Amino acid sequence: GMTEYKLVVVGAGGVGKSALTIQLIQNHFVDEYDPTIEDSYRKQVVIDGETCLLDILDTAGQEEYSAMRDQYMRTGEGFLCVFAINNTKSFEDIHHYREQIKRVKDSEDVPMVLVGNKCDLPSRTVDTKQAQDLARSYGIPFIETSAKTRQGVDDAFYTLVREIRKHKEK
Ligand SMILES: Nc1nc2c(ncn2[C@@H]2O[C@H](COP(=O)(O)OP(=O)(O)O)[C@@H](O)[C@H]2O)c(=O)[nH]1
Ligand SMILES: [Mg+2]
Repeated sequence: GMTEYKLVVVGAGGVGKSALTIQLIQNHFVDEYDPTIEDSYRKQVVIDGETCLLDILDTAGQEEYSAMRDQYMRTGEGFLCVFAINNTKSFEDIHHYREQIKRVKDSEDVPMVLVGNKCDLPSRTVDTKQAQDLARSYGIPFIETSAKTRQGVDDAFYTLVREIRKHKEK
């Protein structure tokens, strides 16, 4: 039968992890969602003719115990690494997320997609070239998104599934 995949959405507080996840799951933009809530959601989709069940963890940062962070990174099969295009610190944080996930999984080959969110807002500080160069250095896709307009949202999640499939079918 069909397969379930564990996706994990990571990134600095305020980049739009919850807004992106809720758009995919519930098809609306949520303006105020408590930044300290971490929850998971299921969604069945068909990608490349094959039916999937996505189990998506919307992370929120520090855990009661760091061992719990390590556990969700170990069971996670692919990671949406989200920054906001108007927040340079959130982009620099991607370096740390890439390192930490590889470190916890003790692996050099971890499915990931780099997501630059909030493209509909003014005063961008992270240029597309910067992000394209970084994703290229990791060997992963880069997608620009807006949780408000839905630009790129489905693309980002479905591309991550394709990356998971490529890793498993190696
Ligand atoms: N304009 C705009 N605002 C966004 C976008 N994504 C998130 N936000 C806003 O950014 C703030 C933080 O988003 P949230 O989903 O809570 O970020 P999280 O802490 O990563 O889960 C909220 O006020 C959201 O409405 C976007 O693509 N465009
Ligand atoms: Mg959140």
